[PDB]
Amino acid sequence: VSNLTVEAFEGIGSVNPMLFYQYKVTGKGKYDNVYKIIKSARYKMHSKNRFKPVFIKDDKLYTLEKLPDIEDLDFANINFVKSEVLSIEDNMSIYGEVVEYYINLKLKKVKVLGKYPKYRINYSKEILSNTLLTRELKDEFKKSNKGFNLKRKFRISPVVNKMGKVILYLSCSADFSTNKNIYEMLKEGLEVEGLAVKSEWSNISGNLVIESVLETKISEPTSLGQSLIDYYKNNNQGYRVKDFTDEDLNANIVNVRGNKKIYMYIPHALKPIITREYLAKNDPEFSKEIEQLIKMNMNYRYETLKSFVNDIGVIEELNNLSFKNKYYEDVKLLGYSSGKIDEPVLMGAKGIIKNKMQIFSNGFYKLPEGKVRFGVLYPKEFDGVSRKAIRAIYDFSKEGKYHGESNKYIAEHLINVEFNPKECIFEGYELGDITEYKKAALKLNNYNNVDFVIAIVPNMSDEEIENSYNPFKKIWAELNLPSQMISVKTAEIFANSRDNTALYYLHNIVLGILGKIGGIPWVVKDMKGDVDCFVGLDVGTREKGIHYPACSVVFDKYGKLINYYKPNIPQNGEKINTEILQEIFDKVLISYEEENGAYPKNIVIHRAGFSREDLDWYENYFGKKNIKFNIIEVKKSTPLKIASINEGNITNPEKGSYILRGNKAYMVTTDIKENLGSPKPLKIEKSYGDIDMLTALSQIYALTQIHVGATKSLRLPITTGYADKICKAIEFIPQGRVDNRLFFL
DNA sequence: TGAGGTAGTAGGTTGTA
DNA sequence: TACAACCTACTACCTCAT
Ligand SMILES: [Mn+2]
Repeated sequence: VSNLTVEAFEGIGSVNPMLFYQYKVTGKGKYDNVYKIIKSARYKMHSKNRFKPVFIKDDKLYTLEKLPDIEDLDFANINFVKSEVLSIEDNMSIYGEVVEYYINLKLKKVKVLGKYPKYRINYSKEILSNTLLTRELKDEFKKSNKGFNLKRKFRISPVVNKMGKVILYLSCSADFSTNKNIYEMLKEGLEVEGLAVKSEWSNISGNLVIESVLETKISEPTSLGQSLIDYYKNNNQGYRVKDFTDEDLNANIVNVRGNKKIYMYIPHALKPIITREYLAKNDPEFSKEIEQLIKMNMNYRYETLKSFVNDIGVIEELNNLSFKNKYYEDVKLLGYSSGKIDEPVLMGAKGIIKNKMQIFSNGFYKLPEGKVRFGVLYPKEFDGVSRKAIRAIYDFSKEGKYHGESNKYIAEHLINVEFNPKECIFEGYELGDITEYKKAALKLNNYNNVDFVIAIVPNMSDEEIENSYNPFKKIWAELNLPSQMISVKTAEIFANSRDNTALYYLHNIVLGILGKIGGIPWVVKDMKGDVDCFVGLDVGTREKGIHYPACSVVFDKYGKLINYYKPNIPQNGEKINTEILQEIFDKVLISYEEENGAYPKNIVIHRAGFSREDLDWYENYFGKKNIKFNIIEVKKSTPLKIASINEGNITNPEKGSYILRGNKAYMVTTDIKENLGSPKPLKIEKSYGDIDMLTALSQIYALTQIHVGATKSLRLPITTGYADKICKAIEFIPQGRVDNRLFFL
């Protein structure tokens, strides 16, 4: 079979315990403690003397070689204390920082094509290689004709163990930069407005974006208080203001919004964050070229890391520190335990389905009792194309026929819909202001003959006249009428095309079409392990000071959605209170008693982004009600990636394979073939439980495979994934009361 | 938004070592 | 205390075959 590994290179040799220098910082300046400026004074001292290292442990600063004791620094003066050999087995993070520093210092001295150093390094974990590595193993600069440049931000993070071995964890991440500035684009007259720009001089954190431009030169005193070049002289930045010439004295001021105030900077400073928005809108053939190189299978970034640690080579400063260029054989050598989870059995109306497409051909497992009466919004210029699209979706859902022709791959009466084209409601709406969208949605929903909305919206692209998607979704979720929507690209795909590449669109339309009205398309025949329900939670933190409240959901040992419940009382901060948990678990016991007449004997509580506190509430609250319970936290977005070795030639891993260490389980849930990227796996953590992670991850993978609004599987499990969707869609959900119909799908 | 995945890029907290 | 993981938002392609 195909085993799995992880982006790790074992350092050949051993890190020996070396002679360091204990430094202490004296509280000279206005700062009371030396803790909050130990990073600041750290990189100041590092900037002092030929870029020599300095490391941070809570009170003792370590340097490897004897720096001369300087006290000329204005806020802080430091003091040498003693010099001794520090033990590696007590100092893990310190010698890890030593190894990352020395591989930085060895990669600085490497040049490619003679003049050009390969890696621009600021002595951190981010090693930006100026020179790419391509598909055909050519380490070549790839620049655009328009000034764009791809680079690949290596992320080292080596850790050392108690014996002395250092393991270099890596992460390829192709980043985006340009040699141009916004002044150079002003020289060819490119429009600077609408540009997410990044100050490489001021390292403030904020979405800096261009405000405007008037005609004042930079050699004139402005609203900052003076001529800004004098403040560049004032900010200990003479080496960057000494350079620019008399034509650059004719630079025109371009101001920038750093999300709290205006900033008046020179345009020779500011460089645009050239996102894929920018690469597409300004040179799209460059984007079509580079998606072979930023969407990247395991073979390609393994080739890159092979080149990377081939370029590191060996370091004699750490006693023959060399790195292997091959991955591991298995993660058992690293500490985890691999394995593959078998696929879940899925059933529909007449029992088992072979694959996730057969449910249209045989029938759905859980239909809601009643009839689903459609109603369609569409653009007024796009009448007949929408007519053919709605005729296609209704013929598919009711009559089992596709563009009139009946076909054996689709069962009849798949959803009990009631849609008569001579009798039902069509409302053409013109693409205009958003209040026209509001009056169109209420002019549909005033008539109580509709149970489901199919709006035809414009595409997610197409900046001119914009989406009617989000105000429609807000109104149809607030009016308690679920809606599945169509971008008009898909409408002419239904009308004009004559092949199955509108039928696949139609498959995901029908799965969403039954998910929105509370039906469940398929379930498991059995969820592994003794279990009666699932509980998924999440909290959201989009910006600073914003804590989205909790959202709960319940499933069963079939995994059908019984209920998703929003708690009523608002929380306090990131970590939630106890009354929210009280009402959530009282209501989840009420809902499971409502749907099965008994209490749960097992409960697997899935969880997104909580800490291990509040667990005593779970302990006493389920000791009073004496159900054995399980709490498993699902970690959504990890920088950790996953590989798969086929006889030394390594590629993407198949879906359903996990790697596990105790309570730490990484698992890839999705299948991605090559030239499309590499699958970004999950991370699974158990805070309290009596179950092994085998049946836990089997539940995890089965609830990846029961996404109820698409033919292909979701990456997240649908407990924490659907709770995460509701925590995204916090204003779509009705507040405080129970519901079955999935709005977000 | 068909629909999910990848990827980027910006931006914040705070948990476990 | 730090700080590496964790979150979050938005686009761009790309393929879906029973
Ligand atoms: Mn949808």
